[PDB]
Amino acid sequence: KVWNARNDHLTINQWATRIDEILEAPDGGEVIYNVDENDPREYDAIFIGGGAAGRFGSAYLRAMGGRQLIVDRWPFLGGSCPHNACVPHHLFSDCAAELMLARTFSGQYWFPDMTEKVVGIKEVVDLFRAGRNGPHGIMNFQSKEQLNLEYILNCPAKVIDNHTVEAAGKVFKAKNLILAVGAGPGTLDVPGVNAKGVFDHATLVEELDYEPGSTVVVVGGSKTAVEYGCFFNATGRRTVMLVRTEPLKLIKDNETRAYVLDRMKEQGMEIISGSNVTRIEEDANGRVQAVVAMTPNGEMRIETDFVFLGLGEQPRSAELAKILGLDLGPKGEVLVNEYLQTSVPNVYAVGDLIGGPMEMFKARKSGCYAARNVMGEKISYTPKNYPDFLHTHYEVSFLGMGEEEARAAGHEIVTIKMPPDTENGLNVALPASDRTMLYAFGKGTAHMSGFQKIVIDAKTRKVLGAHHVGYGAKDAFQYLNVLIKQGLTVDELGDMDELFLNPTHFIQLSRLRAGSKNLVSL
Amino acid sequence: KVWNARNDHLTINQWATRIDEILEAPDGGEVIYNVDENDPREYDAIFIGGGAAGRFGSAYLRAMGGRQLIVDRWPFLGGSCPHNACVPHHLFSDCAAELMLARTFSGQYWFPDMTEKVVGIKEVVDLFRAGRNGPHGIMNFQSKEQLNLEYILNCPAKVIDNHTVEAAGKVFKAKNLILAVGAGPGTLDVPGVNAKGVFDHATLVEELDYEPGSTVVVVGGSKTAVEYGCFFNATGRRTVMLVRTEPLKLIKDNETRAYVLDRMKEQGMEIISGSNVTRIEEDANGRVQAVVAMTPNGEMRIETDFVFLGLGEQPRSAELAKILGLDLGPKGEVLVNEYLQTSVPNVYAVGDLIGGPMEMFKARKSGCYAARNVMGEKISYTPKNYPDFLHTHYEVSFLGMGEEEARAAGHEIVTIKMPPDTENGLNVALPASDRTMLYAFGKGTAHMSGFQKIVIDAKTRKVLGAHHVGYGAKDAFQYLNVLIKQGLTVDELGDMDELFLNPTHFIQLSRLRAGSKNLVSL
Ligand SMILES: Cc1cc2nc3c(=O)[nH]c(=O)nc-3n(C[C@H](O)[C@H](O)[C@H](O)COP(=O)(O)OP(=O)(O)OC[C@H]3O[C@@H](n4cnc5c(N)ncnc54)[C@H](O)[C@@H]3O)c2cc1C
Ligand SMILES: Cc1cc2nc3c(=O)[nH]c(=O)nc-3n(C[C@H](O)[C@H](O)[C@H](O)COP(=O)(O)OP(=O)(O)OC[C@H]3O[C@@H](n4cnc5c(N)ncnc54)[C@H](O)[C@@H]3O)c2cc1C
Ligand SMILES: NC(=O)c1ccc[n+]([C@@H]2O[C@H](COP(=O)([O-])OP(=O)(O)OC[C@H]3O[C@@H](n4cnc5c(N)ncnc54)[C@H](OP(=O)(O)O)[C@@H]3O)[C@@H](O)[C@H]2O)c1
Ligand SMILES: NC(=O)c1ccc[n+]([C@@H]2O[C@H](COP(=O)([O-])OP(=O)(O)OC[C@H]3O[C@@H](n4cnc5c(N)ncnc54)[C@H](OP(=O)(O)O)[C@@H]3O)[C@@H](O)[C@H]2O)c1
Ligand SMILES: O=S(=O)(O)CCS
Ligand SMILES: O=S(=O)(O)CCS
Repeated sequence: KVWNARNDHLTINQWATRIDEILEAPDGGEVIYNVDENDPREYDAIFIGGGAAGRFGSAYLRAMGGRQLIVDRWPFLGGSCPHNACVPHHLFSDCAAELMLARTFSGQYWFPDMTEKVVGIKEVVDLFRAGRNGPHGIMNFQSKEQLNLEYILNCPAKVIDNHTVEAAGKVFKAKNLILAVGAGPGTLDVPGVNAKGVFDHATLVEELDYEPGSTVVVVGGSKTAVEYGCFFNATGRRTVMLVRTEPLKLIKDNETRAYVLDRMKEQGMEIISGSNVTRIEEDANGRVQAVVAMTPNGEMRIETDFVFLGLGEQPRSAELAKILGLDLGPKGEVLVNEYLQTSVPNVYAVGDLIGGPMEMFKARKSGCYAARNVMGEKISYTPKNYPDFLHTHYEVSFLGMGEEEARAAGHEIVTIKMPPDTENGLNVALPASDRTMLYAFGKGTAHMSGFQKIVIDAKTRKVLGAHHVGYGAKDAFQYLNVLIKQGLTVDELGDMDELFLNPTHFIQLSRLRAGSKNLVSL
Repeated sequence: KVWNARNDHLTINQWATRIDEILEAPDGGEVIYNVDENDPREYDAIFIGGGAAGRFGSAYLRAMGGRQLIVDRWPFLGGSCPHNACVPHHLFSDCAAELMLARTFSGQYWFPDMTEKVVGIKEVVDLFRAGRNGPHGIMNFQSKEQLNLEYILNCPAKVIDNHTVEAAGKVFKAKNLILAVGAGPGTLDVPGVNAKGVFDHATLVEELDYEPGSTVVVVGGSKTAVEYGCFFNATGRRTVMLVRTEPLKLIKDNETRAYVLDRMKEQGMEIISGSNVTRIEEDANGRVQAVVAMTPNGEMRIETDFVFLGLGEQPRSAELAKILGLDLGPKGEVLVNEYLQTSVPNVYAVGDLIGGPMEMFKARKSGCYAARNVMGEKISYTPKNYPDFLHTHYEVSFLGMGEEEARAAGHEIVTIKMPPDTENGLNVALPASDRTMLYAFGKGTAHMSGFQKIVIDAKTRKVLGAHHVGYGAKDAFQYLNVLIKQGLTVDELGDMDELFLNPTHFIQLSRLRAGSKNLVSL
């Protein structure tokens, strides 16, 4: 029933095995009790949820010298990230990128013939299921042994009041509560949505007991929809995306968005805009057999036995909002001020629970800032001007303004991009670097080597936006964004030391134009 | 003989084709003459060589409003980079990484059975030869049409004196000369070094007319040797590296270097330290049949019909020094002051010609600084504290101080790395991100997911060094290094916005420890 793990010190691999056993427990498994029974201090904060926001907030609070407690219904820390969100998404995207390369060079060099080859979606999901306890293990281990945190896992938390939480049969008090229970997968209110064969990111890694047929229907047009859709397409299946409005509106630069969309279509993906599913058809056995949708051109029917819903995420605020009387936003997000404080005294909310942006940097930092405030360090947090990214069969990175956006916003600008604007268009051997060299050199594949661009204010000479499609630039955007927030100019970018051949050619391309007082686009 | 191209406007692809024809022409091909015969201004500088240093120096000088002329014996601009250096090297490294991936997951999912599979080296070299004109075409096009450069290609320059140069049968005067002829491949002074089957980066892409046997011997232990050696090994050939002293001394962090070397040996590479080739054995046909070398454990003979020399490059200074009277350094490098000025009046030297470090940033920047000085802007260039990288089957990036180096420097330090130092060792699902997810999740492949670390001063809290083995961090090191030179602390690093899952986990890991006054390693 209840396991006092406090004085047990499992290694990373032992935790992995223990977590698996607890997950495959018919009765649900024993509660993991990791509380220090010597500490006389009252918890400065109890975190409802031990995902990215809860675990990081706890790590920072503890590091500051305060006391904290995490209560999570899962037998592992880390939350959705390692179980059904970021981690599997990246494994699937890695597969999508490698498969695109394999299909492109099928039967050439060492690449086998991919012609009639269909990779199994379940096959790959099963790979993730078989190894996700690795990350689970690291989380419990690092949190307990390295970050000195206290926690109770595999036990839903019962919030009594703004200072009281019930867990593992016990009752705990705390000066503050930090709500970090995240969000749940959006869905549709159409007939058949509950049919077997309908999945979302969460159920996909829990209930896929068959290998999908040749046609897959994805509903949605943003990150999740595109990331998973490209993976499904990559396995060799006809992938049809049903987008309510238009896809990838997140990509503000028009040329960048068009490149990403064109490359998706070139891989065989079908994207139908202005479409709404009206019915998911069931066969005699209650399994999906087709999807019916209304489009600008009328109703359409797509035969499929596998539907993936990539809609938004809805903050799990209902219960907590009822018990505490928290003020909520129009999408159900818990409202909070710049210090992450809710409408209820001593109650904070962080991560996905407070709405967009739903990213790991937001979850972790909000968690930490809430902790710092709980510890007396009054610090505000209002996420703005952050870099962003998503996967198709490529890595797509972006920060700041798109080109048209900047011109419309009154900025006189010049752009520096690759490939250049010429009659040969994308059919040239640049941009190019790690993981795009085969495309750059292959027969008829040069247009696949990538696309990138920086938008610059002609007068201040400052970089207003950066955009990249290819591989190996995502990490750089984290640091480039800080430099840009500090006031980076084309001259300063040009005076840096590049590491050729570089995923982003921004440094040397800037240098080619920085010598003039009057900037010219490249 | 001389094609006046000034008023012709070939596209990138037409340039690619034209250059191909000139390179294959039995008579040597026409001279490409792109000079503005109506511009009466004197040349501020004539660049001898139009590779990285000469082309960027020219672009910057023209951008500043000056007049320049490039003379290059190759029919294209860009120099060794696109023809036989950086570019092919990256195509080979891309293959090496994909091949290690395919061999690791041999016969799994979409991966073909690699067991008895030997990839053709000539096949890949041939792929490079067939597509290198793409990059050549862009160089000629961009230079002429976007950068407004004047140039004469496919013509060796004949320097008359410090103000006079003959090209295309014409004599040109200039206020200055900027020498940018680069360096030639290093060789060994041993018997048989001229036997067929012995190559260096340059001859490999011009003279490989056979497919190498099952064993390859590489001589050298730094960047070139290791990059090409891993590629050869990845094709499925037994690869022995003969290192005069120690391999990869450039990787100062012992722990980082060890991981890299261990992964190489795991791939089957044999790295022999303190070894010197004494003789290269030829068979009766004049082809290498074996290599004999002295080692710490005596003499050894390796049978092979393919030897690759990855020694250093040797500045092409002889002729120019005899004509102009240039002071040379011990390795034949042209000596220059911090303004890139040689001992000769109005003569500058840049790029590989002035010695190490021989990198593209150094070549391009020295060319631009020399150009600025020629234009009246007194500015010094002294390369120091720059990021660096190299390829094995992984991308290896480093900057600043290694852990041991920081301590010997008198710094009290802590480090944050992945994976953590536990008894499970590297056999854990971290670090992980794009292109390392399969290793992170594969059966028994977790130790291959990478290694990374930042070195921090325990008192000042400043990051003194960063090291990474995996994929996708190289571009990031370009920007991160700038931040580090600015005085980056673990607190500032921790307050950035990460894009999870990130090649470098530095941001969030720093955040996990930044909450404490007294830092503790992770
Ligand atoms: C498919 C997908 C892919 C994504 N990929 C990325 C990506 O690549 N990069 C990125 O930056 N972001 C990505 N995100 C977004 C990111 O996953 C989230 O923003 C982040 O996980 C939110 O963390 P959190 O701590 O707020 O919530 P969560 O991780 O959702 O965790 C909430 C935690 O609280 C627990 N909990 C809930 N209710 C209770 C209760 N009553 N009692 C006890 N415990 C409870 C849960 O079990 C869970 O552990 C992705 C999201 C999805 C859906
Ligand atoms: C195998 C290899 C891999 C490398 N990989 C990288 C890498 O990944 N990243 C990096 O940053 N650096 C890399 N480098 C180093 C980089 O290639 C060089 O530092 C850089 O190319 C030097 O540029 P440069 O302009 O000084 O010389 P070069 O590029 O060598 O060009 C000199 C030019 O002068 C011309 N020339 C010579 N003699 C005459 C003459 N008499 N008349 C007219 N023209 C003449 C040549 O034809 C040529 O175009 C690599 C080097 C090698 C050998
Ligand atoms: N960094 C990453 O890699 C990553 C990956 C996945 C998710 N995330 C984050 O996780 C959150 C949720 O992901 P998300 O992809 O769903 O993003 P989102 O930006 O919330 O987009 C929701 C998508 O679902 C569609 N949608 C919502 N309700 C619908 C309905 N009733 N019918 C039809 N379509 C509907 C929307 O279409 P319209 O816009 O056309 O209405 C839109 O394409 C986001 O904040 C996101 O940024 C990040
Ligand atoms: N960024 C990149 O990817 C990249 C790739 C290739 C080259 N480069 C640059 O190009 C330049 C030359 O490349 P490099 O790889 O040769 O680097 P380098 O650092 O100059 O190393 C020279 C290597 O050649 C060996 N060597 C030299 N003379 C030798 C001799 N007589 N006998 C046996 N071994 C001998 C050295 O051995 P010992 O040191 O053990 O004596 C050493 O391993 C460098 O400045 C380099 O950084 C950069
Ligand atoms: O952000 S956390 O480290 O808690 C989970 C990463 S998978
Ligand atoms: O540095 S140059 O742009 O001249 C050649 C790059 S391959």
